Amino acid sequence: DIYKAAVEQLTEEQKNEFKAAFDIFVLGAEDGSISTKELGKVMRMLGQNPTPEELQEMIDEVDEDGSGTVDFDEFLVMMVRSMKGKFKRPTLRRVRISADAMMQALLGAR
Ligand SMILES: [Ca+2]
Repeated sequence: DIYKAAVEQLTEEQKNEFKAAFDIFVLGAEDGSISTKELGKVMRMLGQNPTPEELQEMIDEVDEDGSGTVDFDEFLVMMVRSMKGKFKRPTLRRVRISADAMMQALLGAR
């Protein structure tokens, strides 16, 4: 359930971006979920030559409810699992601390 907590942290733009990708995977599917047939076609389009066992094990790992297919909610958990600003937030903090330290040196001067 720990991966489901980070799903709610995703922005509206990230969820819409992932939905667009998911839609390409399920374009050939009648039930709106990714089966080995859809996965195999996508894998072959990307230049891969997967075996049937490879396709089944890929689906099985991200398939939480044993349906043999991947739905959008399971797809989102899979995306969050692979995403496990190092520069931006701490740098903006250090720059603010520096500007504050300069203002403190000024106002605090005798
Ligand atoms: Ca499933």
